[PDB]
Amino acid sequence: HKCDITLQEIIKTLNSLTEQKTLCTELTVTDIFAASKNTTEKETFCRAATVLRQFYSHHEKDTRCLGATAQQFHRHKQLIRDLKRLDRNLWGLAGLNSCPVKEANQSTLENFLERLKTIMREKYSKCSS
Repeated sequence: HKCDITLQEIIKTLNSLTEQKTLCTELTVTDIFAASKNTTEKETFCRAATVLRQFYSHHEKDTRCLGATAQQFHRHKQLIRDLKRLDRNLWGLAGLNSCPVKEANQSTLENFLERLKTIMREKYSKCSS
């Protein structure tokens, strides 16, 4: 369960997300990693899934993000698709929706995704020989 291939699905998606630059990866999300984190693994997954759902919900049709060129629009649609895929996997791992996020600090989506990737790679490392 805790070392399920979902971890690989999450890292794969994060790898695509962080290789991605778009108009809006500099817009912010609540920094769940600014905590003196006193949180189970499941609550951290819930936390990350919550802020990302807020992000894609709010920015899927945002004029700063949608793009002028074909390439920009394609990259925006890919970003939203990947955030939904990441989120779907995170909720699967969380096993809950009740996890208030209290942090004041905001980070760019870019920085938040990089930190999440580091955390996920560490979990994978701890699962593997």
